[PDB]
Amino acid sequence: GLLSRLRKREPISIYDKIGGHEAIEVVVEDFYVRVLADDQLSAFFSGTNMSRLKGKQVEFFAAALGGPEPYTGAPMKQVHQGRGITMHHFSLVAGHLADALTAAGVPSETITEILGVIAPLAVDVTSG
Ligand code: HEC
Ligand SMILES: [C-]#N
Ligand SMILES: [K+]
Ligand SMILES: [Xe]
Ligand SMILES: [Xe]
Ligand SMILES: [Xe]
Ligand SMILES: [Xe]
Repeated sequence: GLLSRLRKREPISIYDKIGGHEAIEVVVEDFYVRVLADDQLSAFFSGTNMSRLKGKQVEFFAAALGGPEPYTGAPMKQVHQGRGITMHHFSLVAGHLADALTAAGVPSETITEILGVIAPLAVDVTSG
């Protein structure tokens, strides 16, 4: 709880400052409308239950951004290993994320802050 967290004098999480759970659901719908609309990335999600993924991804980003909700998915290295995902691909994905965040009116300093929280994860997402 935001209020309870501030009662304990803990610093505001990225999760809170952008609107917690529901802000993230909304971004994630847009995000995937943008990823699935992109011809360089579409194919990747050909054999995928998107509803299941969106659910899993709301959990991951929420978790990653400071939320109290649990990730109930597979590890990042494993799911992405062998899918031929390159940095070129990682970055385009990181683009739609940002556009989606921007479109949700999230300030750019905070978008840039989320990107720098996700970026490291590339090591686990790409091949090289
Ligand atoms: C364009 C390729 C691509 C990029 C870039 C990528 N992923 Fe994914 N990822 C996939 C695909 C495809 C799946 C679904 C595979 C399946 O259907 O089982 C997936 C699955 C996932 C899942 C759910 C895993 C599960 O347990 O089902 C999460 C969470 C996730 N990715 C997060 C991320 C995060 C966080 C990043 C960036 C830091 C990222 N992905 C970058 C292609 C990508
Ligand atoms: C991203 N899945
Ligand atoms: K895999
Ligand atoms: Xe997000
Ligand atoms: Xe996302
Ligand atoms: Xe992402
Ligand atoms: Xe980044």
